[PDB]
Amino acid sequence: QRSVARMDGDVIIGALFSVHHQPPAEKVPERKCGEIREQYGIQRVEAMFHTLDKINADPVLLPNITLGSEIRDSCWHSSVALEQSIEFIRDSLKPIAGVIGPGSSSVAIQVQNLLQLFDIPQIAYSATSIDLSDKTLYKYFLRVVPSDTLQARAMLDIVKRYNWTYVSAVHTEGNYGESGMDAFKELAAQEGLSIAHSDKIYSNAGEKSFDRLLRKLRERLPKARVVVCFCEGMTVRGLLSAMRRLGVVGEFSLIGSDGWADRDEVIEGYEVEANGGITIKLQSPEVRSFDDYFLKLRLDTNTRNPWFPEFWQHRFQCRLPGPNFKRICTGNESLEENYVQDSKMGFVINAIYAMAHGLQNMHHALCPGHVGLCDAMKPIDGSKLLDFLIKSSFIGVSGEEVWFDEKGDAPGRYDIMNLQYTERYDYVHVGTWHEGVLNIDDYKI
Amino acid sequence: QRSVARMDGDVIIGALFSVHHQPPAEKVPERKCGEIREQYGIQRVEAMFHTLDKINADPVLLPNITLGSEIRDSCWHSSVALEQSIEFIRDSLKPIAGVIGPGSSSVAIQVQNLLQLFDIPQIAYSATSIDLSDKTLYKYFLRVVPSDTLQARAMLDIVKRYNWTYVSAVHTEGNYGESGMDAFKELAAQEGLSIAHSDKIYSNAGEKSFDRLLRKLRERLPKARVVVCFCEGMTVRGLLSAMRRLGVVGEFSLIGSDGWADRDEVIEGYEVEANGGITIKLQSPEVRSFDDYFLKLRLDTNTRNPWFPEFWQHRFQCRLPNFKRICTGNESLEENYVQDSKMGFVINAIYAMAHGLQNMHHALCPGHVGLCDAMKPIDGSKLLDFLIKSSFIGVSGEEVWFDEKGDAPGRYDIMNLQYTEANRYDYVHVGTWHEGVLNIDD
Ligand SMILES: N[C@](CC1c2ccccc2Oc2ccccc21)(C(=O)O)[C@H]1C[C@@H]1C(=O)O
Ligand SMILES: N[C@](CC1c2ccccc2Oc2ccccc21)(C(=O)O)[C@H]1C[C@@H]1C(=O)O
Ligand SMILES: *[C@@H]1O[C@H](CO)[C@@H](O)[C@H](O)[C@H]1NC(C)=O
Ligand SMILES: *[C@@H]1O[C@H](CO)[C@@H](O)[C@H](O)[C@H]1NC(C)=O
Ligand SMILES: [Mg+2]
Ligand SMILES: [Mg+2]
Repeated sequence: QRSVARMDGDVIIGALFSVHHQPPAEKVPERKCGEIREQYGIQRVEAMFHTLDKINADPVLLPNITLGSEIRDSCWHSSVALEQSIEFIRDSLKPIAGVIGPGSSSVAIQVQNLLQLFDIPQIAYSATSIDLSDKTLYKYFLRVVPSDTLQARAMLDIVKRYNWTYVSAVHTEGNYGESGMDAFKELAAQEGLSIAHSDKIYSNAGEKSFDRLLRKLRERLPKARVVVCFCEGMTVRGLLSAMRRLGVVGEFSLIGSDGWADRDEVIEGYEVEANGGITIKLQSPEVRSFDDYFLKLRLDTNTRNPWFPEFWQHRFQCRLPGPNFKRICTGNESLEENYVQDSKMGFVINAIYAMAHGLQNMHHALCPGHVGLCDAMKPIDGSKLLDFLIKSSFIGVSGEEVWFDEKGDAPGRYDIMNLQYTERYDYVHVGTWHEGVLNIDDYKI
Repeated sequence: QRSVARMDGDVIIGALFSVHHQPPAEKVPERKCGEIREQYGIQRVEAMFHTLDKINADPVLLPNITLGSEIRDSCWHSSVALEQSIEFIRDSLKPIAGVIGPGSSSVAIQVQNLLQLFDIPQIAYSATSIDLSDKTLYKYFLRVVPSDTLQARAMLDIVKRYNWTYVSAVHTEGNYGESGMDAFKELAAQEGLSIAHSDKIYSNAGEKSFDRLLRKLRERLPKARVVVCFCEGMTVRGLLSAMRRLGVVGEFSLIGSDGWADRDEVIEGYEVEANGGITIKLQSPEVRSFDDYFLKLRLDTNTRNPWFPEFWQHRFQCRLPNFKRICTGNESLEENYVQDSKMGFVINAIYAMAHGLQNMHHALCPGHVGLCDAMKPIDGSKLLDFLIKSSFIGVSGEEVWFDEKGDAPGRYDIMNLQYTEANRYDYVHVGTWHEGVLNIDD
């Protein structure tokens, strides 16, 4: 009985977005979700509607075959995503040709385990886990976002650029830190790099554990000034805090993964200790054409997004008479107010274009000379569509070239930043790692 | 379509058994399974039929409610088990009231993630993962086999019985080793035991890693003679082989989890360095009544088991397309016969289901003969509650019950590797750990 955002067309593309937060602890068994989300939820629902409209109006891509949608809420939760994925396949047990999403790797894995049983290709836009490259387990999965293994690669390229042969290695416990570090250490051993102090830090580690980590790192100075951190941001923060307690500054060169990236909250109150840090993050340029569409949406005319009323009330802290807020909505409020575009918007859009390019390629091969769908695509053969998707390529929404390797994995493009004192402290852009190629301003770093 | 072993009844019990081995590597995408299995497969299918027959004949348990079955093949594989679990619920898209199995914890987790969405209770007979006690994730899961956390408890009770105050600790990387050792350490930190050297290793790690392990261990001597190993067998083997390469013997007292248990392949070739080792394993008392039924099965009579002809041909190497001889239907099941070591648990899991149903009936249909409107259909969330509160005497005389997390009591054998009063190295039975009570003989 959960809401579904729909658009009819010749071929239906499924999607799972986090329209709401996960069930609160108490709401878990009933699968009742948390509050509505804009950036991970409403913005993505809307980007999908608008992208399908653009593809449909495009005479060059799928000229005679229209795309529709069936967009479901994952609530950033494995149980709900699975419940909703069953809804995709329920009638078969218009079928969906493939699925965009869900957002997180643990949830994407749950969904893939179901989808693959029905030969439904799945294209992720933000799931970066290294496990998902395993095609013996996840045959039907592919993605337009780089695997975290390319972080390990980039960080090692940075180390090698400056001719270091020893480094220390710290990671956070859990899939993200451990598999990222495992990838780094595997490459390091192949390429002549030696590990000094190695440590795995728990999510709940106290000040004493951090104190000790700092002691172990300082023991290897000065031979191992470089500390490679495949770390969640609060692991980095715990190290900075230990530095403060000991009263030491600037002994190390910290190289951090995107758990740290350019997050102010990691270094707030500890800028002096963090200064000099090198970090990476996914490149994600804003998509202007999304803003042009989204910022113009109106409560009264947006009928196709069934969650838009719930959103409008939350967004403008108001109520629609006929539940928590005093103000009565006018419908004339401005979405520009405090507006921030989903940082992953470009990947969401490219994943949808990817689905469209796979279908076009399928049509060229299976229905040559036939206007629109032919019998060979009635219904669409998911196993064949997977093959076509993997071999598809195109220029994505920000000018980058989108394509997939044999494992369904994407190329990687990261920004390299260096925390610096300015005249405030800023994460200064010092270069990029672009599809295997590191480029850094050595002078600025 | 994959075969299904069925039996009609008023209430249908699902089951997933490893009737076949998992798909060979090249078969994985088509979900075509490996070869037929006896102990993990065919025996379990049969025990389920016969147990249901026995319950249905019983005048006291479920008087005028017949239990049926829909037994499916998991092929010891997440993907196949999930495909088959989807088949169970296809009805809702006679419904299944609950599910027995599958065998492995990682496969059981995958099945539970699907079953819980349809409020179908699931009872495991061999999935021992500590993870499965998390009722926020696995609300509809319960089991008649002890969580591996009770191995850690039993191991600590052994350590304390001998007044040891310091131990070293080794575990295999991954869920089994890490979760077992986390439990042990958590208990040790509550009860005055100190950990000297602590280490983790993969089974596939090289000799250089085991060299470093043993080197690191020997440094914490002479005060840390005892090594607690929550280890898969090949981790123990990696340590025994590092011991030979250094030429050391009898310097440690090894206390091993059921990864080691009484396995010959762990110690073969290293009997002398493994000697004196202490291990535990789940008790598995043989079920006489299963032997009496199973050993009398005939190819021509057994029509309800669709896998029986495939099993017969493989068991007696004949045809009815790989072997030359034609099966008579007369060959004896008693040759090289071994009963599934988990047979007691399989049966108890089935009885647990029946008792849950009975208790639901007593409460919801009080005084009624057979199913009343309140149990048409069976409300899975209610049945879960009734299962959790059920208790009964199991097939071997043990008391079966569940705590609030669906977890079972634990009974382990304790064994000691010894040089016998002959000239052979044997795993000798030295005691038991019975539901919190440690009993050892000198
Ligand atoms: N890329 C994410 C997150 C990525 C990650 C990958 C694998 C396992 C854990 C894990 O958690 C962290 C933690 C810190 C930094 C990056 C990750 C994904 O879940 O795939 C991202 C969609 C999730 C989101 O936006 O929250
Ligand atoms: N109890 C098992 C095995 C148990 C285990 C539990 C959790 C994770 C891994 C894991 O692997 C090991 C390794 C060594 C010793 C015991 C275990 C289960 O999978 O639950 C059961 C399937 C095994 C069977 O029936 O053969
Ligand atoms: C590292 O060594 C290389 C090769 O000798 C040299 O070209 C370069 O100057 C060094 N790199 C940096 C960043 O100093
Ligand atoms: C919204 O704006 C329109 C156009 O300016 C105006 O006529 C109308 O009164 C406004 N509605 C509300 C509820 O303020
Ligand atoms: Mg078009
Ligand atoms: Mg009866």
